[PDB]
Amino acid sequence: KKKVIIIGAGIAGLKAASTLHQNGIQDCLVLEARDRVGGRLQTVTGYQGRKYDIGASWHHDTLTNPLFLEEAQLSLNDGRTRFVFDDDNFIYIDEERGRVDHDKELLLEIVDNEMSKFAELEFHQHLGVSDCSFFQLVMKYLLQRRQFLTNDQIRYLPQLCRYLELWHGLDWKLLSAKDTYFGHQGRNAFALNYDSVVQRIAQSFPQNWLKLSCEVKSITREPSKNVTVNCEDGTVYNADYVIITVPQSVLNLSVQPEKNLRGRIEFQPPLKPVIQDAFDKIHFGALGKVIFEFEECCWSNESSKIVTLANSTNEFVEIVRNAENLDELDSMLERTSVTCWSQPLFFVNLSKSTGVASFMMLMQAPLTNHIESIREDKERLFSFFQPVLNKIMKCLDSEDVIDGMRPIENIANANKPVLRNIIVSNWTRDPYSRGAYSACFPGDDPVDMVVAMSNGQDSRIRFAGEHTIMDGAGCAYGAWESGRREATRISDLLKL
Amino acid sequence: PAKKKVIIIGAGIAGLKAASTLHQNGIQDCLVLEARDRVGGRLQTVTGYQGRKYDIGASWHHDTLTNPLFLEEAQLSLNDGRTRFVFDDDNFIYIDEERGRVDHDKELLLEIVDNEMSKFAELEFHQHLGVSDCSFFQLVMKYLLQRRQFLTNDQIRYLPQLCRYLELWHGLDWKLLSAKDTYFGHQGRNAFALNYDSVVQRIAQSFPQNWLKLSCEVKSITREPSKNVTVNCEDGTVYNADYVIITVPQSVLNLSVQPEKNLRGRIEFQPPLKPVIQDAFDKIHFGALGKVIFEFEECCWSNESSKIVTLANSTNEFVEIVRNAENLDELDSMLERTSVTCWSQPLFFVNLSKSTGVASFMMLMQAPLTNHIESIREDKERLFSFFQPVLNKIMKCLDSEDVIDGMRPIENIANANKPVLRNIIVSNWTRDPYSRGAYSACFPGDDPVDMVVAMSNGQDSRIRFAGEHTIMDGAGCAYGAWESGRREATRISDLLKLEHHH
Ligand SMILES: Cc1cc2nc3c(=O)[nH]c(=O)nc-3n(C[C@H](O)[C@H](O)[C@H](O)COP(=O)(O)OP(=O)(O)OC[C@H]3O[C@@H](n4cnc5c(N)ncnc54)[C@H](O)[C@@H]3O)c2cc1C
Ligand SMILES: Cc1cc2nc3c(=O)[nH]c(=O)nc-3n(C[C@H](O)[C@H](O)[C@H](O)COP(=O)(O)OP(=O)(O)OC[C@H]3O[C@@H](n4cnc5c(N)ncnc54)[C@H](O)[C@@H]3O)c2cc1C
Repeated sequence: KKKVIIIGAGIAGLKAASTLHQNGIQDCLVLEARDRVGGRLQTVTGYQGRKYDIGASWHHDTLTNPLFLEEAQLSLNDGRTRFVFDDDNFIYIDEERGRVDHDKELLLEIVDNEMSKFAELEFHQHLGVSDCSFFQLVMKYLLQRRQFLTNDQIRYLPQLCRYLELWHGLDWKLLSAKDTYFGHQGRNAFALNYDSVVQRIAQSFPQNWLKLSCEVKSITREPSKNVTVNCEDGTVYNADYVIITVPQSVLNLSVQPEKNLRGRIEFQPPLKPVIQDAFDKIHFGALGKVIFEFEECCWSNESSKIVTLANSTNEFVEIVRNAENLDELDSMLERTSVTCWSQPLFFVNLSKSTGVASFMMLMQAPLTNHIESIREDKERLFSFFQPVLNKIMKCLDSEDVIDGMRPIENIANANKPVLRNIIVSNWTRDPYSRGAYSACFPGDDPVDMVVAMSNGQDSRIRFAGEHTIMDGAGCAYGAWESGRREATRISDLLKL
Repeated sequence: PAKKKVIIIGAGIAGLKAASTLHQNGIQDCLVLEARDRVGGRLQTVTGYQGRKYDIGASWHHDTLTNPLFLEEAQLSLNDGRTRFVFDDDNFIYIDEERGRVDHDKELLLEIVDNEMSKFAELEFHQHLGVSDCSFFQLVMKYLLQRRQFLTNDQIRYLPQLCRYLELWHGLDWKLLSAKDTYFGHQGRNAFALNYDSVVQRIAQSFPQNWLKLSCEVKSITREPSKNVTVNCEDGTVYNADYVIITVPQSVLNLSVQPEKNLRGRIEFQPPLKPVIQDAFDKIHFGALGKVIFEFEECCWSNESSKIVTLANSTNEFVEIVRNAENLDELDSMLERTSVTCWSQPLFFVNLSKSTGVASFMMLMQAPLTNHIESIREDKERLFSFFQPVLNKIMKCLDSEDVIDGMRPIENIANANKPVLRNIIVSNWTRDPYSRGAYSACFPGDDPVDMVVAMSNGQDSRIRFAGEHTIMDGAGCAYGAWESGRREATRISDLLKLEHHH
C-alpha cells in the first residue's frame, strides 16, 4: 500500500511529509487524530477576528533556529512581517508593593543575575548527584548569600525569579534546578501566526496524503518487512516505513496496560526496553495559556512583558535570617486555598508588540490543569483573574477592568478597560497532547529519551517530535528538525 | 650576606599575603624587599579634597560568590559590624552626547541586544581551539552584519557604542582587545572596598615588621648552582635565601628578557628566565585601566545610580554603511575616513555620592587614552577642559547644571544647585616604573594560560613567581594576586617543615 505512513500531523509529521515529497517519494500518508493539522501549533480566533497562538508562540534561540532562519529568509524576500522581536524590560508587579522592576533600592534583576550564576556554578563541573527542585536551589542561594542581601531582596527576589516556571510550565518545586537554567541562543521572536508556518509546510505535499480525524490504535512489524498500521475506524495500512510523531506523553501510554486510553498505540513487538526506560528520566510539563481580550487599549504600552509576583511575607525573611542550615530552613517553612496571587503569572501585553488590545497570559502546573478544567466558565475565570488584572491596569496607568463579556455597554468607559472575551487552552485535557511539551523533574536527563527515540524501534518504526532530538528539545523547531531527520533517512533508503 | 629562609620581592598583595602565610605557618627569617617607599603595589589609597580617600588602584572585589579574599573580608565584617565593603552594582545609566540617556529605553532596548551580542560571542567560541581570535571591535561588526535584519537603525547606531564599556573591564580599546577574552564571566556581584588599604595594612601587620624593607629595589637574582638563591638590592646589600618569590608585575618582569641593564625595576636573572618563561611574554600583554577622580563640593545631582557610562559619539552614516555592505571584508573597508576628545571613547563613571556619600565621581578610562591623560595629570586645567563636556552632559542627564571650575578656590555663595569641581586626582600607573600599566589583558591572539603555567611552575625549585599575572582564578584581580602569594608560600612552608629535622 504505502511507502511511508506518518503518524501525527504536528510540525514534525508535516515537515516529514514535506521532506518526503521534496525528495520525490510518493504514496505516503499522514494520519492525524485531531480534525486539524498543526498539533501543538494552534492559532485560535477570538473577539473581532483577533488571532492567537494558544499553542507554541515564539521562535526561541533565534541566532541558530533553522526554522526561524527559513522564516526570516522569506521575510527578507517579500518584506511582510512574520514575527516580531518582543523581548522587553519585564515589568514586575507585587500585589502590595506594585512595580518592583528596575528599582533603585531593590535591584532585583541584579541579584537575580547573581543567583543564575550561582546556579551555573552549583552544577557545572561538580555534579555530585546534585539536582534539586528549582525551589530548593533558590533556598540554597538565599542561605549562602543572606549576609549580602537586603530583607526586601530576600522577600521579593525568590518570587521574581519564579518567572522561570513559565519557561517549562512547572511550579518551582517540580522543576529541575538543573533544567531551570539553560542558555538561550539569542532573542525570542514572537510568531505572527505560527499557523502560517503550519500552512506553509502542510500545503507543500499532496493533500491526498493527509487523512484527518483518524486516531491510530496499533502498529505491528510483521517480521516479513512491512509495518501494519491500524486506524481506529478499522482501516488498516501496509507501510514500508512509519514515522511516529505522537507526543512524548502520548507514547508513554504505550508502556502501560489497559489500552482504552485514547491516543495510545499498541506495539507488537512492544517498544523495546531501551525505549521504555527513558520515560523514567524525562517527563511532561503543563504550560497553559489564557487570552484576555479587551475592546481597546487604555493602558500604558511601556512593555510587552509583565510578570505578577506571588504573595511574599515578612516572616519568610525572618525564617531565612534564622535557619542554621538548609534542613532547618526547609522544615521551618512548614506553615490555604488558591488564588491568582498564589503563583507567578506571565502576561504578554500584545498592544505594544502587535498592536492588539489583548493580554497573553502564561500559567503552569499545578494551576494550569485547574484553570483548564473550568475553561468554559468564563465568569469564574473573570473572578479568579480579576485581582491581578486590576493590579496590572493600575500599575499601567489605567483603572479596574469592566466585565463586558455579554452585551450591554454603558458607553462611559473610554478610559476604563473593558474585557470582551477570555480564551483558555486545553492541552492538559486534550488526550492527544496530555500536557505541554517535554520538561524534566529533578533527576531527569532527556539524553536517554533523545537517543532511544532518535535511533528507532527498528529500521521500519521511526520517531520524530519535540521529545526526540537534542537541539531545540521541546521546541517547535526541534520537532521540525526531527521530522526532516527521519524523512531524509527514509528518502535515501527508498530512493533506489 | 645574611641568610634568609624566604625572600619576597615586592610588597603588593601577593608579597604581603605570602609573608602572611609564611609567618602563619611558622617560617622565620624571611624578608619582603620592596622598591617603593610604601607597601600595597597596585593597591594604593590616595587622599584629596577635605581628606576624602579614594582607591586609585583596585576598587572592587570581583566574583564575590567565590573570591576567597572577599569571603575573608566578609567573615571579619560578619564578626565585628565593621563596614569593609559595599555592594555597588547598579542599573547602568548610558549617556550619548546628542541623545542623552538611552539606557533601559522602551524603543532602543540596547541592554537586550547587548545580551544577544554576548551569546553571539560565546557561540562563536566553544569546545576548544581552532576557533581563531579577532579584535573585540571586529566581532561587534560581525554581529551587526549577521543580525542587521533583526536590528533597528538606532540599535545598530548605539549598540556598538554601548557595549564598549567592556573596554573598561580590560583597560583596552576595542580594537586592541582580544575578542576571545572579552566576555570573561563574573562570578557574582562586585563589592566596592571601603578603603582597600584596610586590606593592605591588615595583611601587612600579620607578619614580623622587621621583615619589611621598603625602598630597596632588587636588581639581580642569581641562583648559585649549589642550591642557594642570591639576591642583590641596588643599595649594594646582598642576601642568601633558600627560596625567593618574585611578585613584580609581569610588565616589569618582562624587562628582564631584554638587554639594557639600567631600566628602572628590571631584575637581572642568572640563569636567564627559562625559555618557557621568555616565550609566554609573547602570548600576553598589558592593560592600562586608568582612573580620574572628580571631587565636587557637595552632591546637587540625581543619585539614581552609582553607574554611568558615557558613549563615544556615533553617526547614522555608520548605520547606512552597515546596511549597505556585502560581507565583513567590504564592511571593514567602507569604514574608512578628527582629533581625540572626551567623546571619542566610552567613559565609565562611578557616582560615589550614591554608593558612599562622597560628592565625587570615580571615572575609569582605557588605553590609549589613559597614557595621554596620565601624562598630563599635573596640568589640571587642561584636564578640566578635556572632561568638561562629558561632565556637563552627565549633570544635564542627572537634573543638575553645568560644572563650575572651582579648583583654584575663588568662591561663590550663589552655588546651591550648581556643581563645583574642587579637585581632580589622576592615577599614574602607566608612568610609574614599578607598575608600567594596570594589570595585563589580552591582545588579539593572546593565550593568557601560557604565562600562568610558566609562572606557577617556577624558574626552578627555588625561584618562584606570584602576582595577578600568575594564576587562572582571579587573573589580573587583587584576589588572584592574593591567592597566588598564598600558593607559593604554602608550598614553601611544607617543604621547609620537612627540611632536615626541626
Ligand atoms: C502552551 C504551549 C506553548 C508553547 N510555546 C512554544 C514557544 O513559544 N516556542 C516553541 O518553540 N515551542 C513552544 N511550545 C512547544 C511546541 O508547541 C511543541 O514543541 C511542538 O508543537 C512539537 O510538536 P510535535 O510535532 O512533536 O507534536 P505535536 O505537534 O504535538 O503532535 C503530533 C500530532 O500527533 C497527533 N496524535 C497524537 N496521538 C495520535 C494518535 N493516536 N493517532 C494519530 N495522531 C495522533 C496529535 O494530535 C498531534 O497533532 C509550546 C507548547 C505549549 C503547550
Ligand atoms: C587602575 C586599576 C584598577 C584596578 N581595579 C581592580 C579592581 O577593582 N578589582 C581587582 O580585583 N583588581 C583590580 N586591579 C588589579 C589589582 O590592582 C592588581 O591585580 C594587584 O593589585 C596587583 O598585585 P600584585 O601583588 O600581583 O602586584 P603589585 O601590587 O604591583 O606588586 C608588585 C610590587 O613589586 C614592586 N617591584 C617591582 N619591581 C621591583 C623590583 N625590581 N624590586 C623590588 N620591588 C619591585 C612594586 O613596587 C610593587 O609593589 C586594578 C588595577 C589597576 C591598575
